[PDB]
Amino acid sequence: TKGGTVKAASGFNAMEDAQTLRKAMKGLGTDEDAIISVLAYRNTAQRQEIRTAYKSTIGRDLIDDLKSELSGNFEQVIVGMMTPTVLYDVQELRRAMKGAGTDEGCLIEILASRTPEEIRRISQTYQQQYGRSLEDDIRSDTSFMFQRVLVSLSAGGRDEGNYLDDALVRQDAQDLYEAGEKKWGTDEVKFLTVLCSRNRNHLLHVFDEYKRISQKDIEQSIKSETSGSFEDALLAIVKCMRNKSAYFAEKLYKSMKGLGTDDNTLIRVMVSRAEIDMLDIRAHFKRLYGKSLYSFIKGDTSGDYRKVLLVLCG
Ligand SMILES: [Ca+2]
Repeated sequence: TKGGTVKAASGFNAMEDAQTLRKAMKGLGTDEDAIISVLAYRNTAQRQEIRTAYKSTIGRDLIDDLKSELSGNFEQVIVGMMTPTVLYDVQELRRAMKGAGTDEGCLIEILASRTPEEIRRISQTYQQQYGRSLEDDIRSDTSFMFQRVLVSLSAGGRDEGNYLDDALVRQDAQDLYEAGEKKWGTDEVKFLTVLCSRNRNHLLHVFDEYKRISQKDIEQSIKSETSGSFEDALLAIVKCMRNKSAYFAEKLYKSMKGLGTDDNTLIRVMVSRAEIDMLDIRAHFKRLYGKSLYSFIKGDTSGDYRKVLLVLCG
């Protein structure tokens, strides 16, 4: 509805930007403000043109220079901003799975929120970059019903388009109701099949019908009937089908509220959504939590890290 905070700059000069960035980094010390004033006011495509211009105008490599000059969370945001869109998702997935230990929250967030077309691009880029299957890595790094959900999302077999069959809607809702009657533990395969196979229009109709027949939101039933990462994956699917901007508002809230900060999630959401739907995310955040997103970031971060996140917020 409202769209991104970061837009293409109108008077963009890639050579001038390269000069500005080199001046900011040349010699002892850094003008971090100058780096933000350029990069946070260009879109991801424009940033790639600056990388090309920096090689031809400065005789140096921009990402290499920024990695050398910057540290910590600030470095992570800036390098992430500089990364092509699809590759950034690819790299986040790889980081989530590399070594023993698995960032399951990252896997859920990307695989439930991207469209099947985006997931296909991510899957192909991952394969090209690493010589590894995305699906095979997911299979190794997750288990049981959670694994099945993530493999399905990554394999891109969900029905597409918006064809609406009322009889099938009714059947799917009835099947989910029946799965909730069990005296023994839900029928988890049915949640898997419905939530991973059906098109969005169909699912929105199933959610409505499910509330009509059960008197509960499907989210409430998911929370009562399932647990662990599987529960989290099913909720993320439902939330992203209903309104992805709201889902991301919740993720930002969770990343900052309470004891500790999940900087990896904060950074990834702010970088990956700034150009897409940040104004909508802001609106939902305010409706949900009665505070501005800006003020959360302001109150929970500091330094140049805070400064760049606040520009990405608008
Ligand atoms: Ca320097």
